[PDB]
Amino acid sequence: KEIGNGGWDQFQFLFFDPNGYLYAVSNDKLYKASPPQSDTDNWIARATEIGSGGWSGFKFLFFHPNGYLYAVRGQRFYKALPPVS
Amino acid sequence: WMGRAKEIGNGGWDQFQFLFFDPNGYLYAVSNDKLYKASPPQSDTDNWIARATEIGSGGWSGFKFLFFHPNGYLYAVRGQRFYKALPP
Amino acid sequence: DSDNWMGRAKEIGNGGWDQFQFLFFDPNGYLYAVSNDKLYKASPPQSDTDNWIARATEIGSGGWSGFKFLFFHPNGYLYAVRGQRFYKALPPV
Amino acid sequence: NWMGRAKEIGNGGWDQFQFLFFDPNGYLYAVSNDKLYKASPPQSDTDNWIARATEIGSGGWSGFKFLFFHPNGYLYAVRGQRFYKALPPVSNQ
Amino acid sequence: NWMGRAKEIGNGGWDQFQFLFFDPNGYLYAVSNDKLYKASPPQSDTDNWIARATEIGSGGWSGFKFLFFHPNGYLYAVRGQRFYKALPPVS
Amino acid sequence: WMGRAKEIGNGGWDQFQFLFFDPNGYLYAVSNDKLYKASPPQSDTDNWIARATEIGSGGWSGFKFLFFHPNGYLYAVRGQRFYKALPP
Amino acid sequence: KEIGNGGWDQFQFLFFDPNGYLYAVSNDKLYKASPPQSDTDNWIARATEIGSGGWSGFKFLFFHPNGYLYAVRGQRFYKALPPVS
Amino acid sequence: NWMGRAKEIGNGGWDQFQFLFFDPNGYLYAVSNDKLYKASPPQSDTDNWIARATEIGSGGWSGFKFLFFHPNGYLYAVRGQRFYKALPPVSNQ
Amino acid sequence: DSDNWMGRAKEIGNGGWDQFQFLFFDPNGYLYAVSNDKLYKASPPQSDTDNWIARATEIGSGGWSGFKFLFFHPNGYLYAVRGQRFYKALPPVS
Amino acid sequence: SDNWMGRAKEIGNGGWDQFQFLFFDPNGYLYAVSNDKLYKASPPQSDTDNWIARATEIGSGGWSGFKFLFFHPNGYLYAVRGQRFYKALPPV
Ligand SMILES: CC(=O)N[C@H]1C(=O)O[C@H](CO)[C@@H](O)[C@@H]1O
Ligand SMILES: CC(=O)N[C@H]1C(=O)O[C@H](CO)[C@@H](O)[C@@H]1O
Ligand SMILES: CC(=O)N[C@H]1C(=O)O[C@H](CO)[C@@H](O)[C@@H]1O
Ligand SMILES: CC(=O)N[C@H]1C(=O)O[C@H](CO)[C@@H](O)[C@@H]1O
Ligand SMILES: CC(=O)N[C@H]1C(=O)O[C@H](CO)[C@@H](O)[C@@H]1O
Ligand SMILES: CC(=O)N[C@H]1C(=O)O[C@H](CO)[C@@H](O)[C@@H]1O
Ligand SMILES: CC(=O)N[C@H]1C(=O)O[C@H](CO)[C@@H](O)[C@@H]1O
Ligand SMILES: CC(=O)N[C@H]1C(=O)O[C@H](CO)[C@@H](O)[C@@H]1O
Ligand SMILES: CC(=O)N[C@H]1C(=O)O[C@H](CO)[C@@H](O)[C@@H]1O
Repeated sequence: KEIGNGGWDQFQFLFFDPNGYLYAVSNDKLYKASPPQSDTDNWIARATEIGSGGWSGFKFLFFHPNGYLYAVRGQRFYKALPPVS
Repeated sequence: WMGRAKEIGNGGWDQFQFLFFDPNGYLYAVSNDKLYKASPPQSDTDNWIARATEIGSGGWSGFKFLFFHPNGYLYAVRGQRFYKALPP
Repeated sequence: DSDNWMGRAKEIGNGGWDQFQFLFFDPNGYLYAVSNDKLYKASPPQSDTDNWIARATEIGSGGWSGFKFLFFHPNGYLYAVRGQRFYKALPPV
Repeated sequence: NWMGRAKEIGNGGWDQFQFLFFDPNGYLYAVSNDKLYKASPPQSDTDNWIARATEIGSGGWSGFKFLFFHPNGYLYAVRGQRFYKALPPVSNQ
Repeated sequence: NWMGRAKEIGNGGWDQFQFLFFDPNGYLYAVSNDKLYKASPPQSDTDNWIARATEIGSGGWSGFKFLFFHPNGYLYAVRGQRFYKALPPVS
Repeated sequence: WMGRAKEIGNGGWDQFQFLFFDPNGYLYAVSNDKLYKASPPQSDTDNWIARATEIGSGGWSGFKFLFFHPNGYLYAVRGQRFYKALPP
Repeated sequence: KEIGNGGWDQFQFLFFDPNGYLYAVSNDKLYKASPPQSDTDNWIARATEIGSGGWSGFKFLFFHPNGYLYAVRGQRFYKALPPVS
Repeated sequence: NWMGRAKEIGNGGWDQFQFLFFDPNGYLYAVSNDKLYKASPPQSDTDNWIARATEIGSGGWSGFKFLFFHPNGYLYAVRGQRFYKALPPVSNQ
Repeated sequence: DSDNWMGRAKEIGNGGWDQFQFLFFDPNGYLYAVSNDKLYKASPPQSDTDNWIARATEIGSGGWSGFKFLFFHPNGYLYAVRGQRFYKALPPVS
Repeated sequence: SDNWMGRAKEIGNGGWDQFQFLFFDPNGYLYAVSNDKLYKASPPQSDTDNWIARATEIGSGGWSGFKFLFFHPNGYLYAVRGQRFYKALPPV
């Protein structure tokens, strides 16, 4: 989470930036601030894991602009589509 | 403008209470007290609503605003309180 | 509480913001507004004295009040609902 | 010779980063002291880059072995045994 | 497993590289014993990449901490504490 | 060189996004999404920005280049596009 | 305003001559040409008007290296600072 | 004395001009057929001045009654009832 | 406001001033003038009691009103168009 | 834009990316800042003019250090260092 308690239903619009700034129209005026009572984000906890086991053993791992995933392990060199899930 | 635009559904689109995107481009819709999620339709033969996945089974009609923070967190105004969490 | 949030926020606009049919962002941070059946685009105001509505370009000619939903996909596509019809394209220009 | 004809775009501190790479739009991304930073590349030695970067990650960014962009704008990351992907974050909140 | 179900495109020498990366058009760039090579990526183990690569960089290549392409084709680099950009070299 | 030089301001001067002259010698400055205009300052006691005239009110911080043609027109590059007009 | 469409931000430098030629650095090369989509200049439309009646009535009107404005109007001779606005 | 000891710095076409005067730097200014021309004075009969002059003004220069320089390098002009000043133009643009 | 400007200027001359075919300064501020076929030079006047034409040296005897243009370069050289021809030289001197 | 360049005159052909500043004084002299040095010389008129070779070094060190460096129409050089603003005739 409860992040505010009074008047929240009173805005005419209430919506975010692409950078997460909260915007609000109230009483014909317009406001910008970060939302009330935010938490630290932690991206990894919300990300899709797509592989599990040995991923840090690659000496390089990087994409071609065509979207294939290139990789070096030991002496060898691999391309496939990225893994998915 | 509607001239050059793909039509991507026909019935029902006006009976949604909210209708909007998460940062990933999945589509969200509230109807009949429920919250639905599926990727947007690309044309009229996609019974979007028939495939959507009911991520919220009741309670979703009370909302004054229902929308996404760009980090993926879902925000909600009910009555006069303001709420946030990851989507269910 | 909303009033003290509003207390510590920045007042970046001061009149004429109630009257828009729609007010939302594309993914590149431009602000769109529908008013008097028209569509408008421009940088958000950074302060009280920015006459945002004078400043803004009319990308959209008429009809715009007639959309039930009008909102942006993250890939920059404009999605709109009219009557019971769902549509999609790049934004007007 | 490349170095002699190169434009110098920053005069100190570049050594501190553990990753430094572009997304497909050419925003420059950086990990420093376990934090994640984003902004348009700098352009002269007086472009203080770190002081105008957005700190979009507050902690844990130094545990990754790889951190890099798919052309589709998704960020991929390897931590320990695991491989992950997600849109990059936009705020540390 | 991913490795299993993937194409092998190279078979030896691949860790001799200090840098190994793409430009926006898909040429493979590589640093190795202080030099910079460039050629279109390999396709199978039968392909001898370093034998068909152009040396485009003569010396000093391994002094960089970072070395990577901007989508617009400008090549960026950190050496020591300083930062640089410019069109890649070309032979 | 800063040996022989006149110091004509002491704060905020870095922090302008652009900083330049028209052909007549007025100084122009972009900061906080605004365009300011006033004759240059001749000393520290001159609060340039407090006197500058805000000849543009919002929209100014988008620009990759902002500069005068020597006949008095103001050229500007926003994103991909290139512009000119007499100054506001 | 519009005078240019794709690419205008590619350049490293983009600035004028004293004579109005536009210079440009792109991809490590320097170009000079007239800017695109120029208009005829018309100086009188942009000049500062400093006076408003009977100015053409003078037989002579000309400056001393002083900056004093000298003027003859039928048989009499005058000097003063030029007018201002 | 004067005509006999004078240097001849040009030999036809001088009659066409409606104004002809110096700016404080000593560049030569001329109006002819409603156009404004500017270049360093010529120096001999073979110095074809008008073929190397920049056409800095391309119309309405004939409607002026006076056109002259302040020592500070501003161009003053009288046209009809009105009086004006500005830096001289530098191109017909 | 041509009258407005005049009203507020020093009146520095009273009559005769309209007989001048040319009337201009050199780089140092000497005033030159042509009437009849003659060139006069002196320091400019500063009130109507100053009889300028009476203190000016005649520095040019005849031919002065044959010019279309007669004017000083900043470096002190004197330029003239006569007919279709153009000339420069140090001004004459008496 | 690509075709603006196509009809422009190419008057320089390598090494122009590296400057920190590249601007004109009111008399038409070109100034460039490179490797912490200020250079001055009339602009090339063609590809084969090795501009950086002929240019006179007129400022010996410090030149990369200004955030702005630019000319007033009356010929004065204005510069910004850190939080501070300056002006003087250019060096020589
Ligand atoms: C809201 C919704 O899901 N609408 C779709 C639906 O019901 O099936 C139709 C075809 O059967 C589509 O054209 C509709 O747009
Ligand atoms: C709707 C809109 O753009 N409103 C702006 C406006 O009209 O000018 C006021 C002062 O200029 C600003 O405070 C307003 O926010
Ligand atoms: C790491 C980073 O952003 N460094 C910039 C910085 O600290 O300011 C300096 C000058 O002010 C720049 O030259 C540095 O490159
Ligand atoms: C380093 C390596 O090849 N790891 C494989 C593995 O065994 O675990 C995952 C199963 O989800 C796969 O995605 C990986 O390819
Ligand atoms: C680094 C490099 O160029 N490696 C290739 C090479 O030496 O030729 C072999 C085929 O003979 C391949 O196994 C290698 O991938
Ligand atoms: C950018 C600007 O206008 N700066 C001036 C300012 O804020 O007032 C000071 C005196 O109080 C001056 O010395 C500053 O240079
Ligand atoms: C060859 C030559 O002298 N031509 C005449 C001419 O062409 O006009 C120039 C400018 O009017 C003058 O200097 C010359 O008088
Ligand atoms: C051309 C000339 O010299 N005019 C003066 C003159 O003739 O004597 C008058 C009485 O002294 C003056 O007032 C005149 O300005
Ligand atoms: C900065 C500079 O002067 N570059 C010039 C240079 O180095 O010589 C080349 C041929 O000599 C020219 O094409 C370049 O423009």
